[PDB]
Amino acid sequence: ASVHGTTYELLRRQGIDTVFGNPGSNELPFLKDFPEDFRYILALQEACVVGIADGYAQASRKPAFINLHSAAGTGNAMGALSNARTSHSPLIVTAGQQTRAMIGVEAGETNVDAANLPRPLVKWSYEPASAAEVPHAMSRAIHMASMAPQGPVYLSVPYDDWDKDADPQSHHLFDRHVSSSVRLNDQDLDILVKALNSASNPAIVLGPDVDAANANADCVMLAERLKAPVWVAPSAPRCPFPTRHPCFRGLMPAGIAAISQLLEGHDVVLVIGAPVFRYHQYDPGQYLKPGTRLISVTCDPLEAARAPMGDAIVADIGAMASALANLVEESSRQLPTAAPEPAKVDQDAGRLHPETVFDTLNDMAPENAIYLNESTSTTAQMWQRLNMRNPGSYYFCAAGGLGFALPAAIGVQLAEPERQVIAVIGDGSANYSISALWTAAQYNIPTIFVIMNNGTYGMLRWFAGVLEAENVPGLDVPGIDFRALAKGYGVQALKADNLEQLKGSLQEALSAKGPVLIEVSTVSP
Amino acid sequence: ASVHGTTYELLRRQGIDTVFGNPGSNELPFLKDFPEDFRYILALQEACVVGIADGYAQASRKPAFINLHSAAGTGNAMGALSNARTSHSPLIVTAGQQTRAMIGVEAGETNVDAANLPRPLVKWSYEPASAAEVPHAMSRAIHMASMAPQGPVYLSVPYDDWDKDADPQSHHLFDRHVSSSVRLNDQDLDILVKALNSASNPAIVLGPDVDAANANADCVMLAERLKAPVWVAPSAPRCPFPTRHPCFRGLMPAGIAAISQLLEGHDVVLVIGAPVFRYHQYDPGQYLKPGTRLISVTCDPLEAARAPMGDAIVADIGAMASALANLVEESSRQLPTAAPEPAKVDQDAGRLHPETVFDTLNDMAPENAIYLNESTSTTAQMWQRLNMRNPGSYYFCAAGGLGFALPAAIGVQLAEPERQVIAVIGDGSANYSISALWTAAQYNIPTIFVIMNNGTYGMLRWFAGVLEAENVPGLDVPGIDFRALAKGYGVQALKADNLEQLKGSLQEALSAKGPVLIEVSTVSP
Amino acid sequence: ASVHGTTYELLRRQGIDTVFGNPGSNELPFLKDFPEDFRYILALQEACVVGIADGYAQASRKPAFINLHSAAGTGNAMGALSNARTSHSPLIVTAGQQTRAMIGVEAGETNVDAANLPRPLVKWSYEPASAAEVPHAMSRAIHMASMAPQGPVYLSVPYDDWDKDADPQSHHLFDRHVSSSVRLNDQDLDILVKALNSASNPAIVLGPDVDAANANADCVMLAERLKAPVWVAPSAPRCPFPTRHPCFRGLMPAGIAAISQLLEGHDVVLVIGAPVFRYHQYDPGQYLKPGTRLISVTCDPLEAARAPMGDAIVADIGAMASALANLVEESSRQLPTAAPEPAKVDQDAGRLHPETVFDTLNDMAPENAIYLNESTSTTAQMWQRLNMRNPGSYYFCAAGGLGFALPAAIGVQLAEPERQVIAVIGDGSANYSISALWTAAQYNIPTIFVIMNNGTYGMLRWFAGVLEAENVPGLDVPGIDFRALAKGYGVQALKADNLEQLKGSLQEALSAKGPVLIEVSTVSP
Ligand SMILES: Cc1ncc(C[n+]2csc(CCOP(=O)(O)OP(=O)(O)O)c2C)c(N)n1
Ligand SMILES: Cc1ncc(C[n+]2csc(CCOP(=O)(O)OP(=O)(O)O)c2C)c(N)n1
Ligand SMILES: Cc1ncc(C[n+]2csc(CCOP(=O)(O)OP(=O)(O)O)c2C)c(N)n1
Ligand SMILES: [Mg+2]
Ligand SMILES: [Mg+2]
Ligand SMILES: [Mg+2]
Repeated sequence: ASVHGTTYELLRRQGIDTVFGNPGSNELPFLKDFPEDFRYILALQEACVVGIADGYAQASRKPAFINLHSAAGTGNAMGALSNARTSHSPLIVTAGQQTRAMIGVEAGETNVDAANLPRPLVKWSYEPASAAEVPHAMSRAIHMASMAPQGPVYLSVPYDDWDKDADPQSHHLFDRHVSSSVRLNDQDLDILVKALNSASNPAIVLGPDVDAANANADCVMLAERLKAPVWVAPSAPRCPFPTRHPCFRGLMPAGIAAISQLLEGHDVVLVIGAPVFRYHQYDPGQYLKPGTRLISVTCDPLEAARAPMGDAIVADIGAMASALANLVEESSRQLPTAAPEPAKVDQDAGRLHPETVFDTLNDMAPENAIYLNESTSTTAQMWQRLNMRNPGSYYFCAAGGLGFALPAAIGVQLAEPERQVIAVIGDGSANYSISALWTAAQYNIPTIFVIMNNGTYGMLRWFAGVLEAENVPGLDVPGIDFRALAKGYGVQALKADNLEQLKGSLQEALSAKGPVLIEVSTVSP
Repeated sequence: ASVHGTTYELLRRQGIDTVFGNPGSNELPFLKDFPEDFRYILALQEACVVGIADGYAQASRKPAFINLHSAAGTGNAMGALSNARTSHSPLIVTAGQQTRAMIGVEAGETNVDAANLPRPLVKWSYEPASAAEVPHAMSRAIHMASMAPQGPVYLSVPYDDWDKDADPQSHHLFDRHVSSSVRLNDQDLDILVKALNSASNPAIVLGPDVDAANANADCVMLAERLKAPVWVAPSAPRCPFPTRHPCFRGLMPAGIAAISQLLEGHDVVLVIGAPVFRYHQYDPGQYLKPGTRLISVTCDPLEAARAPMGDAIVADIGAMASALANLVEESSRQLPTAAPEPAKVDQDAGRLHPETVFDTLNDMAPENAIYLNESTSTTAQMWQRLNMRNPGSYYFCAAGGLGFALPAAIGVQLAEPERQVIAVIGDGSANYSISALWTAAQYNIPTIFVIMNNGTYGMLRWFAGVLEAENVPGLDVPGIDFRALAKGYGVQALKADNLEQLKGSLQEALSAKGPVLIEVSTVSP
Repeated sequence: ASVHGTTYELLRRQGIDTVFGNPGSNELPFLKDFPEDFRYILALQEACVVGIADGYAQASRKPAFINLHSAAGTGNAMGALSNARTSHSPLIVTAGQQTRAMIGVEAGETNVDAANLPRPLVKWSYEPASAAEVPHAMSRAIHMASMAPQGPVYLSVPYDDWDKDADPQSHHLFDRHVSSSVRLNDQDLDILVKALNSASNPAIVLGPDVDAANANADCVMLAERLKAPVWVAPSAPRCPFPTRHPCFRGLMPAGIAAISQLLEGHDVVLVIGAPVFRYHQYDPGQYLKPGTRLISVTCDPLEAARAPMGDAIVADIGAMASALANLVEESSRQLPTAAPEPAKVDQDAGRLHPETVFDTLNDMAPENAIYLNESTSTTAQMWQRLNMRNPGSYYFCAAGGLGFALPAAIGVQLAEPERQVIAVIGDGSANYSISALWTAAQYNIPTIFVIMNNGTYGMLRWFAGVLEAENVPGLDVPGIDFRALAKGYGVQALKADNLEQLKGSLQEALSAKGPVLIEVSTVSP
C-alpha cells in the first residue's frame, strides 16, 4: 500500500468524496490515479477554490478537502482563509511541496517555511518529517478541522511522498471517531436553567455557530418557552432563526452604546454561538447598562476570553441549545409581537432601489431559497425584506473579505442541489473572485448571480461620510460590463434596468438549468 | 483609576493573590505600590521563577501569576515553559516591555517581536496596542490559561501603560466567570456507558489531567465498578490513582509493541486525561493488537487529533470521570489482585541503591507526603516502592525538561503547607535550577531536597547502551559538593553515605522547620 | 560515508574543532564516535553552555558550535540567545530532535514546531526534511552565522539522521568560502572622505562591531588623522578603542537630549559599528541639534533602517574602517586633550566602594587583562577607572540579559589562554548562570570571578528612584554565601572585606593556576 492509497482510503473512511483545487507540478503525484468514487472541482484561482469549498463546507456541515500549489497557491487563497477562520469552517487545506531532495537548495516551486505561511489564520499548520507520516498528518488535519471550534487547517506534502510505502499501522487512522458534542455538567446547567426561568425580561442573541450546528429549531423552542425577543449578532455570517418568527428582532446595531441601550431593561441576555461582539462602527459608551447580566454559550475559547463582559460557557452549540430548550420552563408571559411589514420604497420605471430588488426576490424566490450577500451597502435592507424560514438560507463574508459570496454561492449550490442559490453581489465585490463563474458553467451548477451595479463601492462612500473623509481616490468602479464577463466564463447573461425586466429575468433564471448572471442597474446614493 | 489599579482589582477579583517573579526596569511600574493583600515570591533566575509558579499552579489547581523582564527573562524561562505546555499548567506569564516611545528605535530592554518569542509553547501570546487595552488583555490571559486544555499564556506590557487612565468599562472584566466544565451529551455518553458495561476484560489508562481535575476518587470508583486493571500513561508528569489499590498495575512501558502486547486481551481500553501515548523508547510494532478497541477522554484537541488509533472525546476530565463512574454498572466480575510487595534489594553499609532510598522514604515519610522526581535513572523503582494514597502526591517534568523538580518542589510546598514535600533529584538535574534553593530559605519553605549523587547523568549512560553509542563526551559530572551549594543559598546541609545515616537524616529533615538538603551517596551503575 | 562523518568533516573543513553543549537522548547519535581532533566543553545548564560559546565566539572572532537537547535545552538557552542577537555573535545552535517516525505522535523529547521556538532571536532557524539534507543545512547554518551581520542560527536534527548514508555530492560543501568583506564603492566613498576632510569639528562614536572586526587600530588611525574626540555608543557590549588615548571621551549618556546636547557643535558625527542608538534612560528632546549631520557605518540593515536620523552605509566594519583611515587627510588641527585622571574616592578600612575595587584592578591587573562586567550599578565607574589598551578587553551583556558574564568569562579565557580574564559580577547577576563555575573547574580554565556583594539589585534600587517607584518587592538578595557556591563547583574561594584583603586576594588569584572566586563586601547605596 502506498501513501497515496492509504490517504485516499482515510479520506473516504472519514467521509470525504470531493477535492476542490487548482493543480500544479507538486500536486500531480497526489492527483494522479484519481479514485472513481472521488470528484475534483476545478477553480481558475485559489481564492475561488477555497470560497467554493467554504460554501460547500458550511452548507453540508462537514469537512471540505482543498488541494493548492505550494506558496503561490496557498498565498492566493489567504484572503479566503481569513473568512474561514471567523466562519469556523472545517477546511482541510493541502498544498504540494517540492521533493525532499530539492527543498534544501530552494528549487522552483519550493514552499519556504511552509507551516508559517498560512498563520495566523489556521487552527493547525504542518509539514511531515517523513513520507510515512503523511497519512497520520492528514488524520490530525481532518480531526483538527472538525473539532469545536471548527476552522481551516494546513498540510504541506513533498510530492515524492505519495509513491512511498505507507506504514501498515496507518489502518488504525481509518475509522477514528473524535467527538466534541459536549455540554455544561448537570449541576451548572441547572443553575443556568434556574436563572433563565427566574429572568423577568429575558433576551436572546444568536450567531453563525447556531446555523452551523443546525441548532435553529432548538433556539426557536427556547425563544418560545422564554417568550423572549431574538436578535442576530452583528456582522452576521449566517442566519440562525426564522426572520418572520414573532420573536425575531432582526440584525443588531454594530455599536457599543447602541447594543447596550438596545439590551437595557433585559435582566438576563443569553448569547449563543456568537462572539461578544463583532462591533464595526466605533460608537463608544457602556458595554452593558446596569441591571443587564450577560451569559454567552460559545464553541470557541478565543470568543469566551475576549468578551469585554458577561459569563461564558465553552461547549458545542447543538448540545447546549438542545439541552437548554428541553430543560427550560414554559413562561406564562406573552409571546413578543411579530415585527411590522417593511415599507415599500418609492420606485419609478428607471434604476432600481435595493429595497425593490429584495421585495421582488422575497415574492418570487422559493420558500427554501438560499441567499448569499456581497452587496455591502444594502445588508440592513436585505435582512428586513427577505423571509428566511429555514436553516442554511444566508451566507455573508464572516471576516468581511470580499471575493467569498461568488465562489461560496457555487459551493452551496453543489452541496444543496434541491435549493435555489441566489447570490446578491455588489458591482465591486463581483471582481475579487470573478473567475469562479467558470466553475458554475463547467460543472453545470445552477447558482443565480444578481449583480447590484451602482458603479461604485457604496459602503466605502458611506463610511467616508461617517468619517467626514474627503478627496479619497479609488471609490468608483465605472466601465464594467458584467454580461460580457458572464459570457467570458460561459454563464448566461441577463439584465434588469427596471422592475418588469427584474421580474422577468428572475422568472427566467429560476427555471434555467444552468448558472445565470443578472446585471441589475441600481440607484447610486 | 489607573491601568495599575484596575489590573490588581481584576487579579484579586479573579482569585490571584501571589506574584512569582524576577524584577527588572520594565516591571517596576507594575510592581510599585504593591497591594498589601498580594505577595511577591522572588527567585534568582526565571527558570526557577516559572518552576516555582508551575508547582504552585499544579498543586493548587488554580492559575499562577508570573512577572519576568523583557526578552532575556522570558527567554531564561522557556525551558520551564516547555514543561508547562505538556503539563496543561495554568501559567499567566507577564513581561515588562520598554515604553511605547522607545520600542521603535529598539532601546536597551526592548523585547523585539515580543509575542513570537514564547511560541510555540504557549496557548496565547500578545502585546496590547494601547495602555487602556492592558486590563482586557490580562482578562483574556487569565481565561485562556484556565479553560481546558489549561496551559501557559504570555502578555507583554510597555512599562508606561501602568500609570495611564484605565477605561472605566474595564469593571465588566472583574467578575467574568468562564466555564469549560463540559461532558459528552446523554445520547453518546449512554452508548459509551453501554460499551463499558458490555466489555469482557476492560482496561483503564490514566494521565496527568486526572490528578489536575482531582478526578482520582471518581477513577477509583470506575475501576472498582468495572473491576478493571489501571495503568498510568508513560512519561507520567503526575499520579492519578492510589498506587497500592488492588487495580493499580503501575507505570506503562514507553514502547509501541510493549503497550500493544500489554493491552492484548482487553476488549475495551479506556484512556482518561492522557495523550495516546507519550512513547520515548522507540520499540516498533502494532499500536493495538486485534480484539482491542481504544476510547480516549482528553481535555486537549491536540491529543485527540494526534492519537494513532482509537476513538476520542474532547471534554473536561472531572465532568467526564464523575459522570462515567456514577452511570457505569457494578460488574459481578472479581476485583483484580493487588500487585506484590517489591523485592528488598541487596544492600551493604556503603553507597545506597536507589531501591533502598525509596523503601526508606516509604517507611518513614508521612502517608500524605508529596513527592517530586528529577532522578531520571530511577523513575521505575520509585513508582513501585512509594505508596501514594492521595491526589497531588507526585510531580515529574512533563516534557522531560530538567530544572523543574527543584523550583516546583518549593511551589508545591508553598501551595500545600500541611503536606511534607520531598524532592528526589539526581546529581545532574540539581544544577539546572540550583539557585531556586535560595527562595525556599528566604520564605522559610520547608521543602526537603534529596540529592541522588551517582556522580553521573545515569539515564544518558543507559540510553547510550541501548543505542550502543560509544565515546560520548560529557556524560559524567564529578566534583560537585551539594552541602556547599545548599549553604551557598542558606539551606541546611545533611548527608547520607549509608542506610543508618539516611534514616537519621530523613528523621531530622521531617521535623526541621526550614528547607533541608540531604546529599545521598548512591551506587553508580 | 554517514551524515555523522560528512557533518564532522564539514565542521573541521569550516574550521570548527570545539563543541559546547549539555547532552540528552536526541544528541547521543551525533555525540557518539567523537572525533579525536574535536573537544566537548560541558556546562550544567544551557544558559551556561551558550554563554561560554558566546564569549569564546566573541574573543576568537569565529563561529562557536553549540549542541543542546530538544525544546527544553533550546528554551533554557533563550535568554543567552537574546544577548547573542544584539552582540552579532556567530553561534551555530544545534538541538537533537526525536526520530522522524516518533515526531508525528509527539513522543517524549519531541521539539514541537522546532524552528519557531528560537524566533525571533536568530537570523535563521530550520529542521531538514530528510537525513541527507542535514549536511547542507549545517553548511547554511555555518554561513548564515558568519556573514555580516553575524548572529545566532538554529538547526534541529532528528536523531536517526546521523547514521543514514550522506549524499556523496555533500563534499562540495566542505571547502565553500563565503565573503561579506565589502565596503562602499569608490565614487560614494570619495564623497564621504571629502565630507570628513572638510568637517570643522568632526566627532566619532564606536560600537561593538568595531571590536568584533578588530577595527580598533584603524579607528585610532582615523581619530588621529581627523583629530576628533571618540565616544563609545551607549549600552556598550564591548570596547572598540584604547580608553586612555588622548581622543577617548568615554561612554555616551543613554538619553536622547543628553546625546544631542553632547553632539552639538560637531558638524559631522561618524558612527561606526553601533546602532543609532541603544538609549535606555528615557530622557526626551532632539535626536540631533541643528548644524550636526550624522553618518552611520553599520554591518546590520536592521540598524540602518531603525536609526531615527542621519545617513547610513551597510557594509563590513573592518573593510570600511581600513579604507576610511587610509584615505582620510591628516588634519593640521590639534589632537584633543586626554581625559583627566579619575578622582580617588573616600575609603575607610571597612566595606569597599566600587571606585576603589576598579582603581585596585587597574593598578594590579596585567596590561593585556580581559574584563567582563555584570555589576549593573557600577558600569560608568568601571569605564573611567580601567585602562583598556588592547582589543577584546571588555564584554557586557549586549541585550542586558543577566547570566552572560560568568559563563562568557569562561569562554573568553578558553579562547585567550595567555590573557588573564577578570569577571566583575554583581551579587545578583552571579546567580543566573552560577552552575557555569563547574566548567571553569572541570577544564581548569583560570578565569578570575570578582563578586561585588552589596546584598542587593543596586541598579534596580536606582531605577526605582529615578521612576519615584516605592514599595517594590524583591529588590534585595540577602543571605547568599559565594565562597560556599564556589566550593560547591570546586572553584577556590577567596574574600576581600577591605582594601588590604582585596590587594592580597587579587595578587593570589593572578598567580593561581585554576579558577578563583573573590567575594567582595561592597558599600550598599
Ligand atoms: C478583499 C477586500 N478588499 C477591500 C475591502 C473593503 N470593502 C468593504 S465594502 C467594499 C465595497 C464593495 O462594493 P460593492 O460590492 O459594489 O457593494 P456596495 O457597497 O456598492 O453595495 C470594499 C472595497 C474588503 N472588505 N475586502
Ligand atoms: C534541560 C535538559 N537538558 C538535558 C536533558 C537530557 N537528560 C535527560 S536525563 C539526563 C541526566 C540527568 O542526570 P541525574 O539528574 O544525575 O539523574 P540520573 O540519570 O543519574 O538518575 C539528562 C541530561 C534534559 N532532559 N533536559
Ligand atoms: C535575566 C534578567 N533578569 C532581570 C534583569 C533586570 N536587572 C537589570 S540589573 C539587575 C540587578 C543586578 O544586580 P547585581 O548583579 O547585584 O548588580 P548591582 O546592580 O547591585 O551592581 C536586574 C535584576 C535582567 N536584565 N536580566
Ligand atoms: Mg456597488
Ligand atoms: Mg545522576
Ligand atoms: Mg548588587
